[PDB]
Amino acid sequence: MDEFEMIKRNTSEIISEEELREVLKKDEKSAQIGFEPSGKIHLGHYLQIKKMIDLQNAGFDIIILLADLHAYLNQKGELDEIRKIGDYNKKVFEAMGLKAKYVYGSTFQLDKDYTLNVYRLALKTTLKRARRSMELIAREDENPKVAEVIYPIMQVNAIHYPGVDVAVGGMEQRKIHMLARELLPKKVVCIHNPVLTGLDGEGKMSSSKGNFIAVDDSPEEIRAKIKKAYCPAGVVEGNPIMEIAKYFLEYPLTIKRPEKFGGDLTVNSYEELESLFKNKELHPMDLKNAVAEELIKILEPIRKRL
Amino acid sequence: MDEFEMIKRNTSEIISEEELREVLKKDEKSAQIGFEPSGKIHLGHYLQIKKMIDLQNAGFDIIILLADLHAYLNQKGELDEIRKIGDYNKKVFEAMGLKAKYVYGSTFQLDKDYTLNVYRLALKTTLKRARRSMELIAREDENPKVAEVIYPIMQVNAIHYPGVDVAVGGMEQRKIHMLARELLPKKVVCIHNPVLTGLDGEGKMSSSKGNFIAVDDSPEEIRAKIKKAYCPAGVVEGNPIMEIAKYFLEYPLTIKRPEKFGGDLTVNSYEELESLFKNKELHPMDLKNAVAEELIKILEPIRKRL
Ligand SMILES: [K+]
Repeated sequence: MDEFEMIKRNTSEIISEEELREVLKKDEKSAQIGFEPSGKIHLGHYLQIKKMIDLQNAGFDIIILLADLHAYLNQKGELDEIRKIGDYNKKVFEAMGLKAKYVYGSTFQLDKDYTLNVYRLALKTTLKRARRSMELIAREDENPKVAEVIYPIMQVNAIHYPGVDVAVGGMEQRKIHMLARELLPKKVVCIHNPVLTGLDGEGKMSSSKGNFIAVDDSPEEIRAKIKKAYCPAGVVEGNPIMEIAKYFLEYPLTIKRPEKFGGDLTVNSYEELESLFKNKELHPMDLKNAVAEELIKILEPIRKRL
Repeated sequence: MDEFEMIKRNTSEIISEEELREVLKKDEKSAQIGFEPSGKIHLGHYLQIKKMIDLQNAGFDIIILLADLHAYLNQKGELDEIRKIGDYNKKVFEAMGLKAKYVYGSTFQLDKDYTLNVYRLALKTTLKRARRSMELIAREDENPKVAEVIYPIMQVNAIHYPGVDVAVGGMEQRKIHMLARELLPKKVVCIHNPVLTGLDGEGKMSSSKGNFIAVDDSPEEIRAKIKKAYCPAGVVEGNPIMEIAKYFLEYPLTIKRPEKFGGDLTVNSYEELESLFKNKELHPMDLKNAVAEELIKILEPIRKRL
């Protein structure tokens, strides 16, 4: 209960909890998040779309900004082709239960007045504050190009443009997001989501790699990908399987196993589960077994309506 | 005649003379130079609106580009405001005897397509290669802004846009130009010009703060300005007066002179005068005089034509 808490839940931070308190009181409020069209939609996207839904059920008008432009320039399909990848992402998000408005930056991000403000913003954005923004995202070409410093003021003006009250994004975007706070006349509330550690235990669950779990993958694809997944003893920090637990599973969870090698349990909460894994009583295999079967029932409704 | 040698005249360099030649062969050849609307139009502009004329006389269809947008951005005027300023310059350049095509950057540099290529280009411009470009133009900025490194590519696509065969301009522009040459399908021929020094020897005569002889200056003002001008005997390098001698006076000119101070002289080459001034024969005073009077005769045609 408490719209505040529901939005707050599982977030990594809310730039000004105070400002959100106020936004909520408004009878008309908007929140926007951006997604570049992805071939496969993984738990990483789902984690966030899930958060968008939160704001959805709280009076917020959701806007899912589709970054097809970046794909255009960055040598990838043609816009028409991208539209097709992106309109699939819509079918998925709708599957997740996201009643939002979808836009393609490729319809406003080049228009006259937009470019103008962008340039305008460029006058008040230090080469440094900009670079450090993009620092969180990717590592930084051998020899960096001008486009890299432009990206952040592009994303900035994309928050300004709609005039929304809230911006959602993973923690990679806090720098850019903070630039927006300091540069736009309208300070926007930012809700950042934790990043999701890939299966092999490296970076994010980027589909630009192969350590992800698609919201559509078959019950087999899941069981497989999980049994391989990185998941040490006692260690919870960095543990992919443990995140999947903290952010997607419903409780009270009841994990099984022969009273010979353990004993069936019932972790009414996650902290509860975490503490076990820390105390060692819950072997990595039992966890995977539990998460797998569970994760499967959860992502089930989505695969279905697809 | 050899128009190549005509144009070659008073040019700090012609990036690819051979290419220039290949150009002169064509029937349809065009070139453009760029100017930011200015209140006072001093000899600075003159040195080049002249060269521009040489190329129009070789056949090159002239194109002037009043970068009213840059001017806008730098919190100067308000487009339509600036507009009238540039349109005044248009008149001054016309009162200088230049047939040409006049265009405002604000009318294209903000178009989807144009902006689109700026970004494509942004992926091809290293952060430094971009910075080292502006450095020759206007020093550096304590806390550089993305605007700085965006301008160069903003100028590159400015050569591309019309598809000019040659890009005229000052030497501060050399490094910007190379870029346009290294990043565009064709390799425009760049005829860079000397950079006229201010009457105090501190730099370029800048309409933007001080030292300069504005074309419409009255004989009397010209005399008062040329007199105060830094011009040390024997010193030719740096001396603005001498530059004015070199780039504007027709030879042979008869430097009027006190019978008892050496007596009237008649130089048939700038080299004589140089030789003279260097050897301390032509004292600065007699020099400043022969020059001021001579300028007043050349500018009058333009001055009164207004
Ligand atoms: K509360």
